[PDB]
Amino acid sequence: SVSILRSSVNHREVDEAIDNILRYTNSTEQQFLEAMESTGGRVRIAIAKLLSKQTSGGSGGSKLGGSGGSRKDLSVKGMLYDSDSQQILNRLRERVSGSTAQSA
Repeated sequence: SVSILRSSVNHREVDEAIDNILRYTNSTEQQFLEAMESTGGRVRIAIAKLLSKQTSGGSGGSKLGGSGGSRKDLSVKGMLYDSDSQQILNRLRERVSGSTAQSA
């Protein structure tokens, strides 16, 4: 005997994560698609710009500083993995452009 076939559903989990980004940023998927298009598909920069689109303002920036040290850059060796930004952008653009429908 052998195991049965089992297809994945991870585009719904990415769609749920997109929906939770709309909920977190108090926005629409159209506004999040426009924020992603404006920021080059970086979800962190897109949600940052989509939050900070209107603010209280001020007279200038705050004071910053710290002690000297090394580069803290760590070892060069490692392994590659997917960035997820492109998967979120694909599911967001299909949800906005064509409702994630089977034909358009």
